[PDB]
Amino acid sequence: LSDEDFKAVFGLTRSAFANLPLWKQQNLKKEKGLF
Repeated sequence: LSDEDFKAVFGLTRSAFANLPLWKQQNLKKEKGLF
């Protein structure tokens, strides 16, 4: 996934996503249905 597309899906770019707590990342993954 391109960073822009990732930001489209999750709201944040991969780097900023990885910066987040793992439970929050997982929550986001499950929220958008994209792991």
